[PDB]
Amino acid sequence: RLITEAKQKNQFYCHVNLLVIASRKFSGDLSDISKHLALAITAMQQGEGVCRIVGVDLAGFENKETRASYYEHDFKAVHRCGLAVTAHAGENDDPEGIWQAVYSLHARRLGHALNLLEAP
Amino acid sequence: MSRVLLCSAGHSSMVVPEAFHAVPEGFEEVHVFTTDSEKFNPVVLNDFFHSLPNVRFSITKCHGLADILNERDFEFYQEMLWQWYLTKMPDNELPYVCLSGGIKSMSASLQKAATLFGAQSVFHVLADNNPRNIEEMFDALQKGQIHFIEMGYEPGWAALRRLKKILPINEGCSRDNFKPLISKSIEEILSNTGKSNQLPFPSLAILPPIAQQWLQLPLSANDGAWIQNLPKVDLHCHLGGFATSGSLLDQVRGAASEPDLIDRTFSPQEIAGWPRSHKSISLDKYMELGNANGSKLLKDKGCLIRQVELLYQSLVNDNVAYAEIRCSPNNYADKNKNRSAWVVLQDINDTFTRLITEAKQKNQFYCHVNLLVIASRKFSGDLSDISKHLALAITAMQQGEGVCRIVGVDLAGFENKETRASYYEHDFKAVHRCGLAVTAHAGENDDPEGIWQAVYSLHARRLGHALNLLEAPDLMRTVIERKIGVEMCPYANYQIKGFAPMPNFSALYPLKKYLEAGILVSVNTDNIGISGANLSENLLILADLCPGISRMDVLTIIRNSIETAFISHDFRMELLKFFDRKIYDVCLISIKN
Amino acid sequence: RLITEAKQKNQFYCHVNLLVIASRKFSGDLSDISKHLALAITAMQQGEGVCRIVGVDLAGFENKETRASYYEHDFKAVHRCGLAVTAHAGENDDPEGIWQAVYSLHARRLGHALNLLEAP
Ligand SMILES: [Mg+2]
Repeated sequence: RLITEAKQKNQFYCHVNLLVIASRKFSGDLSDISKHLALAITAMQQGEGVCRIVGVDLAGFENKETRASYYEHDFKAVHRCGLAVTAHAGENDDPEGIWQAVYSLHARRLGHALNLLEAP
Repeated sequence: MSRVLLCSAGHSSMVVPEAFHAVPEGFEEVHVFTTDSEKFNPVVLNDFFHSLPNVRFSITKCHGLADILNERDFEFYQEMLWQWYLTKMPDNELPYVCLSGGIKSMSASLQKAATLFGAQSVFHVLADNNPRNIEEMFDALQKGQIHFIEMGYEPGWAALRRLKKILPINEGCSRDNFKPLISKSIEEILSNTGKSNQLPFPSLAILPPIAQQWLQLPLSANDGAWIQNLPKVDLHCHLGGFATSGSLLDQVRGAASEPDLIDRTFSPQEIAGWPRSHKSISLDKYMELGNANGSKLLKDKGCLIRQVELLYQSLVNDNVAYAEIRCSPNNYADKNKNRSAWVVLQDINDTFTRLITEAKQKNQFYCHVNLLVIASRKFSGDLSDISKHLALAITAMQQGEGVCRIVGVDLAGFENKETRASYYEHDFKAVHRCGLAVTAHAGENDDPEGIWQAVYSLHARRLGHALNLLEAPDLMRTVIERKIGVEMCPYANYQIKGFAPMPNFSALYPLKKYLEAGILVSVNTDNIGISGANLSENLLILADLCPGISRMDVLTIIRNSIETAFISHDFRMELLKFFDRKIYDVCLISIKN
Repeated sequence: RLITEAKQKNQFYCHVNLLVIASRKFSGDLSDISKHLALAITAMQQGEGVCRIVGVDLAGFENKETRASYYEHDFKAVHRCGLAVTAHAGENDDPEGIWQAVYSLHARRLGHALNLLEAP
């Protein structure tokens, strides 16, 4: 509604898309990730409307043994259905974690990762 | 260094002597165009210029016309004036041209001609008293009454000059036979963000707007010269198919170390109309046509070196600035002469390195070449050869130092579903971890699922052929968003599958769709010798395979080819810089023809 | 060259073959193991020469951090080309480590393992 109203005034507007973030909860119930992702695959199917869902965020791992390949069983779906993912392998993670994230999650983008220099 | 003065007049015949003194440095050549108006007296200008024999004066009269009255008179005058401007043009330097004489029509036409074909300094003569007697302009010059005004330098277009040879210099003619190529231009200038901001090579924004729209024109068969002069990139080329018949085959055979070990009795069977086949052919005969070469003849080391040198020379001849070659080191190895696959690859690497170094040392045009270790399927074929090839590629990359380098691996051969890419997904872990690149050829006749495994299990950055992608919309979506290049050979697929205008065919080339969708398509040659067509011919044939394609989609294709090559970043910047400068010069000089 | 010189004079000579040791790092540039394996395969592919490459060594810190349950899928490659593999699980190791070094790495030869008495 906001985008349509701004465009009707023919002034300068800002296109905006949402990315549903996976839960940052390793503890508690683990079905939260599944319901979040299944919500995403449904949300992308609205179709109409200037605004859209176009990807998910994979933040939620605490840089511990979780890494990013633990949740890998659940991500064969979003790529098959045409969505996108976004890792957040920043904080304090070794190069191996970013490597396995980018080569199993196949993240089109990547969050932070400031210490990438030490891994040519 | 002589300037040519061009002028025209309808009632003021005396502007030329005034314009003669525009610059105190002295003017050399003056030429005037005028209709058949009986009012004009050339005698006054003749006696004025007889005072300076060093200046050569030409009087050109528009035969059959005295004044513009209607459409036909205007177009006739315009054609003859353009022909005269083309004829009197100095072949090196832009001229000095004035347009004070003549009514608005001739002045505007001369101004448009100058803006098209260029002029060193176009200007206007400002006469306050409009002198009629000979002495008066000299008096004004002494006083300073006569004023000269110019709007600035006007380069015009760089290379449209060989039209004076395209149209022979002929003075005896009429308006019945004129050339509507300038009106064809006029129509093309603004006839048609499909092509506005799709401009690659940001230096492409410097050419005059006539060029900036000329590139948008549909491609034609007569574009061979520009395509040949255009630097190109080939990313899917099989070395085992460069020399297949004729002079190349004779040369490679004669350079063999052991002539007795080769046979000169078998030749591939000719196909009527080859390369433009009238009937689609199966794959088996396509590989059979290359039976004269391959492994039965390339085992010899001298044959290897001769073939590599000949291929490099042909690539340089085709103005190719960068290419990646596909070679099977194991297919040419021979343990009897201690010719291992590694030895073959090392020989090919040193040969290419020496060739490119020699070419660069003389500061000539050199085609940078990188290798591709094809992991031949070998359906059963002692399947450990796959791991052998992977290890060989890994260690070849690990060799490291050098200018010519192995950059990736390719898997192909026996494309049928029995040898799909859903088998060796577990072996490719090491080759991907060490740092190599992956290419997977699949999709000519395979299911729409094998591509998904290839892109998402092997993480292949390039897809061979995949001609049937148009029937899998989700595959289009994922390929487009993941920025996965598609290398695809026009003429080879035309000969194998068949597309319009193939007789008794309805299937159309999915190229144009692949471009407008946004797939990073890169045109390649596959097997030069078997197909009998280089990169230039492959680009040229697109006008028949994909009608309505423009001359700028090929530039976008080449940009995609640069983007999808498994190369380092800094080398990419250097390649883009050199390539865009070269393209700019090529399009500045091209349409001359 | 040395063995050929020794044999040409008809004197006692010592035939020797080389083993490529896959040095254990487990800290950085983990692709070094794959590089070593590829180098060993290409080295044995030389074929000619009385002195050649016959096997690889899985030496290094034989602790639990680098047991045999890590790279067996990559060792499928070296085993495909008919190359012998020598393991080393003899210092500060438990019986199950020796066990799946034998049965997953399929080490045709085993190193050390002094405490094999306690595992009948
Ligand atoms: Mg091919």
